[PDB]
Amino acid sequence: ASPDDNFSPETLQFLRNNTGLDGEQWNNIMKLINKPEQDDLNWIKYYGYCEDIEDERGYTIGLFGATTGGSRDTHPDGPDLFKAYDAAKGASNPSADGALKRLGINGKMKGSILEIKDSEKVFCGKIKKLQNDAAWRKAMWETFYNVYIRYSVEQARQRGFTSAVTIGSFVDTALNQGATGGSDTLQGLLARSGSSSNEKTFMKNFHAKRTLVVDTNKYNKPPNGKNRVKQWDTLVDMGKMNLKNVDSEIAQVTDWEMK
Repeated sequence: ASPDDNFSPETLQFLRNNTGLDGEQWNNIMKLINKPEQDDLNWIKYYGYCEDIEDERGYTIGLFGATTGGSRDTHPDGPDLFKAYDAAKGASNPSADGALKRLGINGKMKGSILEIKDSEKVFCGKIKKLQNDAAWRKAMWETFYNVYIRYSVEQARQRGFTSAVTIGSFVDTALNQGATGGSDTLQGLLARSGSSSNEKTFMKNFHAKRTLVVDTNKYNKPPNGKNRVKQWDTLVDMGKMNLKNVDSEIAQVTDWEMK
């Protein structure tokens, strides 16, 4: 195992200081999130994930579904990811354009979208190469943090909850259904989850409310949604809230067929 190698030295310091969780805990969280997202526990392979999913959002890249932008995604997070990479590489005036230049990618920021001129073969080929680039891993995590993790950690701390299971479950919810906005988002679900000060009770309630909307086709293909939340709820029932020394348990709860 040795979860630490799945990150980078600087990334672990960042995650520990801002989320209070360590390498093993984040590694376990990622296994649980990657199962319903890519049906693959080997999540580090997705640092270099790049693909045009023909959904009019440009290219989908990385671990958390960031896109480069398209007619149907005019507020993508991809530009932020690239700017973060430029920053991680030391740019004093970091920018998505600076990042593309460093990478030798023929593309530019057009408005709030990234306009890529290279073919998918060329573009994604370059992204694939970044899988073990420490700066790319750092940029990936910083962006994942700004888009979904920060808010999830804030919601947990507001309620006096700091467990790995709670944070991981909130993050899975935000990533899959959105952080804020409608009743189906992390924000919306929390508003309907009660006010129990007992972490286990609260999470059992939260998971029950999430199960009602998780299988709506737009979020997951049934019964994948029900199964993804079941993973977290099971850990709560087993009392494995700290997500440390749970390799066999994780192997057991992710043992389910997608679709």
